[PDB]
Order: sequence, then C-alpha cells, then structure tokens
Amino acid sequence: GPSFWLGNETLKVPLALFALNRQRLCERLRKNPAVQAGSIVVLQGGEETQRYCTDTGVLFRQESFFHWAFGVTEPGCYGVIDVDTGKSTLFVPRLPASHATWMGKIHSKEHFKEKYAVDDVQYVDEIASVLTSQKPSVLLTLRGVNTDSGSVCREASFDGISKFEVNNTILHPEIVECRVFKTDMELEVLRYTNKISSEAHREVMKAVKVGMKEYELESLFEHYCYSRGGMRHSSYTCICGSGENSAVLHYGHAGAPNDRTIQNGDMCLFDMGGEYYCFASDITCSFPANGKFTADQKAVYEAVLRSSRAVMGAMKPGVWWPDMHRLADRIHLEELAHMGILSGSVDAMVQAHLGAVFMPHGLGHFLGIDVHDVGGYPEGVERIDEPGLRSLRTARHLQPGMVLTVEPGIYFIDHLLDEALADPARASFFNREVLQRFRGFGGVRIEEDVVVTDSGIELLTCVPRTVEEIEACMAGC
Amino acid sequence: GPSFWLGNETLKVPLALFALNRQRLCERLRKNPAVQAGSIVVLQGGEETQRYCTDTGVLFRQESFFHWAFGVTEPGCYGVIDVDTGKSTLFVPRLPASHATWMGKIHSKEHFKEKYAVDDVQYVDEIASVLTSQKPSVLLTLRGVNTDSGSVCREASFDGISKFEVNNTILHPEIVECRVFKTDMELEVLRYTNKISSEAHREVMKAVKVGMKEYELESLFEHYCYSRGGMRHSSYTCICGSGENSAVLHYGHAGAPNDRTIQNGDMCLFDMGGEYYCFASDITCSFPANGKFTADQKAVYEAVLRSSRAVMGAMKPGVWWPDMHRLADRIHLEELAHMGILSGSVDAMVQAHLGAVFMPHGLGHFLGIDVHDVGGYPEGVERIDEPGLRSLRTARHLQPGMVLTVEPGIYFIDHLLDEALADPARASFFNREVLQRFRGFGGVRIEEDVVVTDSGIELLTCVPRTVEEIEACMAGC
Ligand SMILES: O=P([O-])([O-])O
Ligand SMILES: O=P([O-])([O-])O
Ligand SMILES: O=P([O-])([O-])O
Ligand SMILES: [Mn+2]
Ligand SMILES: [Mn+2]
Ligand SMILES: [Mn+2]
Ligand SMILES: [Mn+2]
Repeated sequence: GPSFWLGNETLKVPLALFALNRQRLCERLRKNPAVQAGSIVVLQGGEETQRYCTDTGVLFRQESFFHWAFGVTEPGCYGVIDVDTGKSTLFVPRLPASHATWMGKIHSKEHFKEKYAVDDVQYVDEIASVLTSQKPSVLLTLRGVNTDSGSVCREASFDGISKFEVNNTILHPEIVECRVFKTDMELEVLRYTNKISSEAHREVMKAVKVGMKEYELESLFEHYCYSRGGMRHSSYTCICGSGENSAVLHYGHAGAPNDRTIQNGDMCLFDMGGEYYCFASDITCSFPANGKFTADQKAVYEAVLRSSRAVMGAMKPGVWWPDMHRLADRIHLEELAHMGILSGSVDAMVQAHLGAVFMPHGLGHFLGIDVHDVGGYPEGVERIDEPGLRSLRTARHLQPGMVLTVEPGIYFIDHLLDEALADPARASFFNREVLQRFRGFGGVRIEEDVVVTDSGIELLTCVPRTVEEIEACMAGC
Repeated sequence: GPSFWLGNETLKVPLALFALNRQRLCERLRKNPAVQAGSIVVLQGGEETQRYCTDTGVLFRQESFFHWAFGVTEPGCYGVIDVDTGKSTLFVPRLPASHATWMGKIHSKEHFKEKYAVDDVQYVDEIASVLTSQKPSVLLTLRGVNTDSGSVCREASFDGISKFEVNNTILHPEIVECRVFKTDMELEVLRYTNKISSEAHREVMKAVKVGMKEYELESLFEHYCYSRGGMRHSSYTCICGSGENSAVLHYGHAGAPNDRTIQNGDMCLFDMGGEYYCFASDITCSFPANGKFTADQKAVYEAVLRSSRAVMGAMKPGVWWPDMHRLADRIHLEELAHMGILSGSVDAMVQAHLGAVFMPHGLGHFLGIDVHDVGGYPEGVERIDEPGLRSLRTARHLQPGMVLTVEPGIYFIDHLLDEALADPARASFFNREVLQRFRGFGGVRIEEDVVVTDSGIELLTCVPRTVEEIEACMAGC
C-alpha cells in the first residue's frame, strides 16, 4: 500500500486512510433512507490561484472535503464515488505534451491510480462522457453552510452537468458527520501534528529573549515544523502576543502582525500549530517572557491550569460541551476571588455572567482537517444565547472519536472590564485597587488538543504546563 | 516623516515613497489629453480572504497597484487621488466599537492619517457621499490586461458608484508606466530585499548537505528572511530543484513540492527571493550538491556565467532587450560547441533557433512590487514570434530607472532535445554521443537583479558566482 511521506523523520500516511473515509461515506449514504440506488458522489477539488490579477502563484492547499475523500495534492482535479459499489474515480487535468517544456515528466493517468490507490483515473475533460456511461440515478454534490464562517460550500460543476439529476442537500450533513468522527488512521496524523507542534513550542520557549520581536518566534516555530516535520503550512496564522497583546484574541493578522518587542515583565501567549498533509494542530502556551513567573502571573496562570485540568478530567461520552464551559467560568471566578480581584458569592458572580468578562471566547472546538472543524452545529443543535456560551463553536454532547481543543483563558480586556465596572449588576464584584494591578496584564490561555475515547480523553498535546515545568523548559532542560 | 519598520536591522521605508508615486501618477495623468479636469483616481484595496468555505484566515498581502499608491497594510480600504490637486484620501473600514476584544485598539481616523501621511481619512461606508461633495467630472478606475497572467484587473466598485461617470481605460496604461520606473526610494527598498535574500542564499549554500530534502533549504531561506529581514512573505514559491528537477522550470509548486532527496552528484538550482513591504527580490543560485563541480558541471556553469556577465556588461539605456536575449543564446551555443555537445557553424545554429532548445524561457523581466512586474508590453510593443523570444516578458528598450532580472540558463530538457533531434534542420548540429552523457544533467540558471542607470547598470544581488567562490562558500571557508 502506497503512503504520503516527506522523508527523514516525517510521518508515513497510508493512502488507505482516504479509502476508509470513502468507504465510511458510502456506508453512511446506503443507510440513508433517501439516498437513491445508483447514486454517485461528485466532489470538485480546489484550483490553482494567483495574487489578484498578477501571475504570482499562490501556494495551493487542497479543499478540505476533497482532501478528506481522496488525499490529492494536485490542483484541477475532480473525484466521484459510486455509492452502491464504493468504486472511486479520480479525474486529473489533461496537460498537453508541450507542457513538459516547463513541467517535468507529465504523469500518466496510471501514475495517479497507483499514487492514490483509487479504482480508475480519467481526464477532467472526459467527466461528462464518463459519468454518462455509468448511467447514474443521481449526482450527489456538496452544498451547505460552515457554521464558523457563514460561507456556503461551492458545489461541484462541469460542462454538461445540466443533463444529470443533481441533488445538493443530502451529502453535506453526512460527509460532515463522517469528518466529526476520526478514524484510527486519522488519529495517528493528529498525534504527529501535535508532537511536531509540541516540539516547536518547546523550542520557542527555549529561545525567547526579552528584546526579540514577536515575529522572530513565529519564524522559528514555522522553520521547525517545516524543516523537522515536513509541514509546509500552518493550520492558522501564528498568534505571538506579548505584553498587552496577549489580551488580543486573533492578534498577528495583517493589521497587527507580531511586530512588538517582547519586554521584561510581559506574559507571552503563543498560539501556533503546524499542518501536515492538510491535518491540523492547535496549541497555545503561556509563559513569562523573562523565564520567571511573578506572584500575579503564577496566580492567574494557575487559575487557568486549574480549569484546563478540571475540564479534561471531566470530559467523557455523554458530557454536554456547554457544561464544561460553565465549569471553566466557575473555576475562573473562584480563583479570581481567591486572588482578591473579585469578592462576594461565586453563585452571584455566575448568575451575573462575570465569567464572560474574563473569557469572552468558547471553551474549545472540533479539530480535524480544518483547525475549526466542521459539524459543531448540525441541524437541531442550537447556539446558546448568552455571553461566552454564544461563542462556543459546538453545543454537541461528547461522543468517542471526536477531536476537540480544550482552551480556557483569563484575559484583562479593557473594554470588557470598563463595561462590567459601569454595569451596577456587575460593578460591586470588583475590588478596584487590586484590579488596577492587573490592567495591562494581558492574558493566559492554555490550549490542549484531546481525543474523546470510550471513557475519557486522550491528550494529544505534550508541552510543559506547570510553573515548575515551564521555568525549567525556558532555562534549557 | 513617518516610516514602515519592523525593528532590529530591518529597513525603514518612508511613507513619503508612496506620496511621490501619487505625485508622479498625477503629473502623467495631467499630460494626458483624454484626462478631464476634476478627475479622481479611485483604487480599491484588497480584502481579507479565507480557505474556501472555512474560517481559516489567509495571511493578507495587499493588492499591488493599491500598495504602490498608498502602502496600506490593512484589508478592506479604498484610496482616491484628486488629479488636479494631488490630495489623497484614504478610506478605512468603520469597525464596530464593540469588538476591541478580538481586534485590539480600534484606531481613530487621525491615527491612519498620521500613519500613512495622506491628506485625509474617512470611513468606507461614507465613500459615495464624500466623493459626491467633491463634484468630480469623472472617476478614473483601474482595468487592464496583465501581460504575464492574461488576467483582467478588478475595477474598484462601491455602493452608489453608478451615479458617477466612470472611465476605466485611461488609468491602467498610465499607472503601469509609472510602476516601470523606480524612484530613488523604491530602489532603496530593492537594494535591501536583495541584500537579505543574498545573505539567505549564502546561508543555504553553507548548509546544503547530500541526503537533505530540498524543502529543508526552502524552510531555512524563508526563516532567514523572516527572522533576519522582516520578510513575512516570499516574492514567489521557492524553487529548490536538485538533480533532474533543476531542469524542471516550474518546480516547487504543489504538484512537485520540493520533496526530493538531494543526492551526491546532483546539481542544485535554487530560485528564491524574500519580499519586504510588498517589494520583491528574485535570485537564483546554481551549485553542485556536494560542493564540488565536475568538469561537465563547470563547463555548463561557466557557459551561463559567461552570458550573464556579457549581458550585464552590455546593458545600458537604448539597448533592445531582445538583442540581449539573442546575445545570451549565441554565447550558450558557442560554449556548448566548445564542449563538444554541438558541432558546426554557430551562425547556422542561430538561424535555426537552436538556442531555445537550451533556454526556452526569456532572458529576464521587469521586477518591482510584483516579481514579474507590470509594463513589459504596453501598446505598440509586440511579442516576437520565435522560440525563446516569444517567452520574453518584455520587448522594450532599456531606460534609466527600470529594474530587470538577468537570468540566463542552460537546461537539458528531453522534450526539447528529442524534438530537435527529429528535425533534420537541427539534428545535424548535435554530437549525440556527447549529448548522451548530459541527459538528466538538470540545468543551471544564474539570476541577478539589476537597475538600469544613465550609463549602464547597477548590480543589486550579492552572492557567490565563480566556481572558486561557490566552492569556498560551500566548504564553510
Ligand atoms: O484561535 P483559537 O484556537 O480558536 O482560540
Ligand atoms: O449529540 P447531540 O447533543 O444530540 O447533538
Ligand atoms: O521564475 P523566474 O525567475 O521568472 O524564471
Ligand atoms: Mn489556538
Ligand atoms: Mn483553538
Ligand atoms: Mn527567479
Ligand atoms: Mn525571474
């Protein structure tokens, strides 16, 4: 059996992985009472892209659904799967012999059959003819709404498609459910992205110096992942927040691109995750820039370590994800009170929604081929209309084989804080004189990637977490 | 006067650079008799994009024309220039006061006026009424054909733009012609991009070892450029061909993603250039993987070194660029004859277009904000319909201020070789028994970036070039 491999110490991923996904999608559609006999799944791969109107090629990364079904790295492909038999056909672009002048050897269709271990390979321009000869009942295409972006997924289309019966509602929720439940072969890849990203995080912690620019660490992190782990891409733009910037969720975008000089006294919050063969990792480490936690940083950090461990210790099949988020809120509030920042009844603090002031984002989300993976809110799973909870990327109950991030945080965000101090239903909880000490603290977030097993979780991530472990990693070790 | 800067040893670029561009564009438009008084240039900035239908951010890189004119790093902006007066107005998006949580500091309009040194800043939702009160005769927008991609530039559009008179033919030829001639400020940025990429090429040469994967060198090059040079993007996808892949012109892309193991005996061809503040560099180095040229490798290498130095020596205002391409072709053929690969009259070889068998691409191209920069083929300049020369990205005569790549090379491409050996008008020049030993040699390209001065050229790139220099570099002398 063939495998994708970037050599050295990188992971061998069997193409069988994708055969299993195809097989699981078919099994799921045969069980579907409204999937007609003789149906055929028709997916379209992503295409080569350029910067606006220039000839500057953009690096091609495969469309995620298409990758999940076939594992194909080349642009311009299509893929069909006969539902009743499970037979797979890949369609590759016809490159004219003259292209060998600027390409290498132009690969034969047979080269692609053995590469991807699919049942047949044909040219893209013969798609209409090839599907005609199969006399299918219906073409199942991919159309639906991603619940993190709001975008509608592009449906496959080819010249001549109008002569076929096309159903575009059935496939989306089904191919999404398959993706939510990771196979053992998929887990092996997620273990590997986490291992490599964990090593990269360790290296950053070793190298950080007061005086460096944040992007120096971004650069180091991507160099390790690529050179040591074959990860050409990151799963998302690196967030390298130091000082006040640790309080900016999604910092490091074009408008704030990791350009701050790290200073003595700053907390660093680093959320960086490499991507191997279109599989994600998503890992955040928080640590003092100088290698020594102050009392205040120890206190806030250990509050987050506490919610992290309490959530992970409680996760198991049947657990409603929003319950864990509320747990994290409660623990934050408890500890924020133990440290003297808040006073009064934790119950009262909860009933007021104070938790959302300190952790305005969701506790965690599905992870897979996308960092924010599909299937958090299928039909019938409602968004909870409350501050904090409304940002959860899923409201599902945990089941074995799900892959989630566990990412609690405590931040000191000036405009959430000024709001609470202006709301008489929230103001009384604050001790202004101690709060003043934490203005500009930034934030801590501790983000693990876990798998939901039959009875608990498997922790994918391996970074130092306790105060002791972190101060030791930063000093060598 | 304010400047773009990324700290450390990174280059300070004065925002005055872009004011000069706006000034120069206006002066050229004023001379154009089709341009009506009261005309306003309206450019639209690039927007934030995501991976297909997911919420995975793609790192924002500004549209080229817009950057040339304003140097704005933020997504979602417009920018207008009053032709008669030269006053610039930047339009920035109105971000709801309520998501400082996720963005950070919502910057006021004065911040941006200060930041970019424009005459005025307003919100984007106000663009129709801001323009309406200026009572323009005509809006000049940007539409044209890029002569490398064949793509049509996206013309600026906003809500209520159909109430204006809009012209979309005048601007493109004029803004392109300004981009062709680099100001002293632009040149300073280009010296820097070349300095940094040259330093990185030197590091890639000291680091190359047999048994490494090509992408390890790509990763290091990029890491030097980012951590050491502030270059978050490269100018194009790194080409790291070794062995037979050094003969593959479009190498490095998704379908051949630098995944070959560097072998003893291989030639390497590394084409890589970092990008700083959307300014490009374009450098190719060629060298033996093991750090030592064989006789065959030296002969071919010194053939390309010869034509590189000949072309650079010849360049001056007034020189027709296709004559330089021809001069490279003649030098290659001379050397390939001295080597025994060819026999007979070099004049006859030239008449038969045999040079394009060994160098199928153009000698070089304008370089600027884009690596294949705009303006090689404006009205009245035609593509020469002959092998090799048809691939030239410009057929213009050289003038002070133009920046070009000089990138001759020799490759052994089976498709081209086989075609030529079947043609009795070309076959006779080959010594097949000598040609044999060079099959699967790969190729060598030597690529320098230069500026045309009043009297000749200025060389920007600073890498090892002679056989002695390269071997001494690789041995870690
Ligand atoms: O970014 P995130 O990971 O979702 O928090
Ligand atoms: O799982 P669920 O919760 O039923 O969605
Ligand atoms: O890529 P290139 O440099 O244009 O050849
Ligand atoms: Mn994260
Ligand atoms: Mn996450
Ligand atoms: Mn190049
Ligand atoms: Mn070039």
